[PDB]
Amino acid sequence: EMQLTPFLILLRKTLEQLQEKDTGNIFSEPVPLSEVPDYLDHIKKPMDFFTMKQNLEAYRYLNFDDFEEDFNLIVSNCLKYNAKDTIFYRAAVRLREQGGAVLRQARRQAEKM
Ligand SMILES: Cc1[nH]c(-c2csc(N=C(N)N)n2)c2c1C(=O)CC(C)(C)C2
Repeated sequence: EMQLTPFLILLRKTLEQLQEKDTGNIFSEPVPLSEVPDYLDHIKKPMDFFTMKQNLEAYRYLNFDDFEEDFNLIVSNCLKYNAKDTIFYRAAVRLREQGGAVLRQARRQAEKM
C-alpha cells in the first residue's frame, strides 16, 4: 500500500545488513549440493542471500513478510541439518539473533512508507 521503488530500496539495504552478519560467508550462496549430496533429503527449500538478492530484483518480495520468510529459511534449514555442537548450528543461532534485530528495525521503516 506504498510506492514500489522505496520499499525495494529498504529491502536492498536490509539484505545488505543481514549479509553483513554472515561474517563467515556460509549463508551467502546456495549450499553446494555437489559437496553435500544428502542435503535435500531433509531440506525441502534451500535458501541463501544470493538467491534472496535475485528474488528481490525479480520483484518477488512485495511485502516484508515474504522477505522475512526466506531469511527465516536460511536460519531454520541450518538448524535442521546440523547437530547442535557444530559451528554451523551456532552460526544459525547467531544469525537468528543478530538478523532478527535488523529485521525489526527495517519493518518499522516500512510502516512509515
Ligand atoms: C548454511 C551452510 N552453508 C554451507 C556451505 C557453504 S560453502 C560450503 N562448502 C562446503 N565444501 N561444505 N558449504 C553449509 C551449510 C550447512 O548448513 C551445513 C553444510 C554441511 C550443508 C554446509
